[PDB]
Amino acid sequence: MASRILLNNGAKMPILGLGTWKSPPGQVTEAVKVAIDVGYRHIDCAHVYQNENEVGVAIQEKLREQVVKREELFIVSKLWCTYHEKGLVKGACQKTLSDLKLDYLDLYLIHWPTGFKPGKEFFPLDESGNVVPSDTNILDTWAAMEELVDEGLVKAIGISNFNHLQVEMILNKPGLKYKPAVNQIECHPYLTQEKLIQYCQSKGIVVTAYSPLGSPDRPWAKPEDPSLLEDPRIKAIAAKHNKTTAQVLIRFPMQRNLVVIPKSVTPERIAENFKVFDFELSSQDMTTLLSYNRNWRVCALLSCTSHKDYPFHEEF
Ligand SMILES: NC(=O)c1ccc[n+]([C@@H]2O[C@H](COP(=O)([O-])OP(=O)(O)OC[C@H]3O[C@@H](n4cnc5c(N)ncnc54)[C@H](OP(=O)(O)O)[C@@H]3O)[C@@H](O)[C@H]2O)c1
Repeated sequence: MASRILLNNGAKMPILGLGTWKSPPGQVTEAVKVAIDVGYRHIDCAHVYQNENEVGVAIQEKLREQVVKREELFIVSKLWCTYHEKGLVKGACQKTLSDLKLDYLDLYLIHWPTGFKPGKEFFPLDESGNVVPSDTNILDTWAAMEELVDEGLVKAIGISNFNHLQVEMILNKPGLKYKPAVNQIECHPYLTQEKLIQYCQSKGIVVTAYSPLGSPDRPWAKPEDPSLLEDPRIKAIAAKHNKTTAQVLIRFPMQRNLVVIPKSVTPERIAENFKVFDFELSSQDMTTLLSYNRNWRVCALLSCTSHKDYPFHEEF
């Protein structure tokens, strides 16, 4: 298992990164410091997470300490839905750069294909409770992303939560200048994503798997829902390999040529989650894990199903 995957912009991306959604602002600085100390070189961020300043404090301190050099880090962030207008994209990127206290991002993603009305609210609502869309299309937002590469603000651009028709729409864009480097999508044994992964990989787009542990801290979790970390079938594979269930869940996407971004703010788990370069799942283990697919999503953007660009009505 090599530590980095080559992107279609010519740069290498670490296959294991630290997620930061829901990492409390008073804990995430130490989490990122610990992560860098124990080997992580890739941090997955987003403006909508509201903690980029605190992530940035950690990055800056570890650079100052010379634990790592900037060239060795791979920092990812994402353009929120209220910034899809072409004229808002640069400033959104620059706010993230300023908060993360970086001069460039390694990768900047369109967070979702759905654009929303700009303004202070991340989910602007009409009086009837619906999320108000923007009229800016997926292709115009991509052209604005391309400009960021040409201005030196970002080394790579990509997409997130795009279905294959939406990926295809970008690939088929008239005058396309840069292909997406990455599509970051939810992926785990209950949402195995075979069709969309194969499509993206066939086009040279690297896939990053989010919520690889099934996001047991997601805000909308119910009692009722399936639980990867507690699934006896997965626990048995882990026991066979003398690893934790989380370590199996992280190794699984790695062996599919995916990047994976487990989140933790717990120092012991941050270290555990990195210790996934010391064992191999068999092909039979891999097929067995794939067999658990349920089409179950942590992140279904349920408030936005009427949006024209909602991604999850299409089969993939
Ligand atoms: N592009 C998108 O739209 C999108 C959407 C969702 C997620 N993401 C990205 O993907 C990252 C990961 O997904 P996620 O945050 O939804 O969930 P996740 O990584 O699947 O699960 C995180 C949860 O698992 C716990 N955990 C971590 N390591 C563990 C271990 N070894 N043993 C037991 N429990 C463990 C964490 O607890 P503690 O933190 O308390 O240790 C936290 O409650 C996000 O943080 C974000 O960076 C992106």
